[PDB]
Amino acid sequence: GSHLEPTQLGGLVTDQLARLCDVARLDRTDTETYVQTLATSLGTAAERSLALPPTTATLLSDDHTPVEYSLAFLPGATPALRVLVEPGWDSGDLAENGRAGLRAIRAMADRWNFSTDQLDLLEDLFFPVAPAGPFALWCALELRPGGVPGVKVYLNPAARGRDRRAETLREALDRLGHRQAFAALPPADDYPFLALDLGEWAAPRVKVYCTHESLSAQEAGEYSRLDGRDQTTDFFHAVAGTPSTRRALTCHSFTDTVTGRPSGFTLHMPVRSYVEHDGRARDRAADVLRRYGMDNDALDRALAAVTPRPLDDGVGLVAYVALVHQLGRDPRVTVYVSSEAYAVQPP
Repeated sequence: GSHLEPTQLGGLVTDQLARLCDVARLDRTDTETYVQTLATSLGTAAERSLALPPTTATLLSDDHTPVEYSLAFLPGATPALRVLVEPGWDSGDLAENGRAGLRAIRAMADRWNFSTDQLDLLEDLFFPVAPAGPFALWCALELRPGGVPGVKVYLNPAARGRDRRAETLREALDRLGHRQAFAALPPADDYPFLALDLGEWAAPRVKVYCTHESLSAQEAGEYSRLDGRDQTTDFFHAVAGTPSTRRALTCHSFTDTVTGRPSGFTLHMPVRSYVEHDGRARDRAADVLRRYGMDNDALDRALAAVTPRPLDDGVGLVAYVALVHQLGRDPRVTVYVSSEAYAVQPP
């Protein structure tokens, strides 16, 4: 429950999260619970001096901060806050990184009374004796009102070597009962992440991410079919600033094991790689939030909550902008915000 100095990594990210919780309009009790949860999940990384180099050159963020924030915008509602964390970041190698990440997940499982049996079922696939990169375990915490967060664990299909990416992904989906989910995935250049929901479900819910090195708006609309192809194509042109093709990720969520069809689609566009500085990245994110009837004012307050620097002084604060489509749900736009605990990428 102790605060940390702003010269320490834990002190910087807990200050950012506490201010982001006010933008999300969480009360003081939930804010206090979640800032301590993020500090605890970092382990010894919380006390590390920011003058030192980052312990792990993690791909979680460009400056290798083991924390990334995101805000999900529903029309007419204040955004929902989430935080992505790498619990094993302050470790020597990937094997130690993975063990520490699994320990933090089990602490969350014991605290909020949910099972890790589905995670234990995939342990040989994603945590071998000598794992390959680029990561071992990330945890996404959905900071819901009430103090009980939604937990997602991110796993690396390349953990047993890049040649076994599809083999590992196909085997994990088979063990989780999603024997036909892989057939619904679009053509991809990589399977970078497998997200697994932890909590209160009698059946496993999974999200499969696909990397597209040269994705077009035409292909993005084609992959979006679950209903709104035009919204996906317009979102592509607005965020990409259209070069014809852009690097982007698609996410495919499966919540049942019956049909083999996905229930969710997400177009995940790295706007930071397209614009010159964060002034333009924020502008494109603001135009999307505004035209979709969302709370673009909260975006600016969230950006100021993370850092006081001028947006034109760098690029990468607005890391990603995502369009989330879910059956029986209104569309949602998610803006991913970098911590920039170590560096601001130059324009």
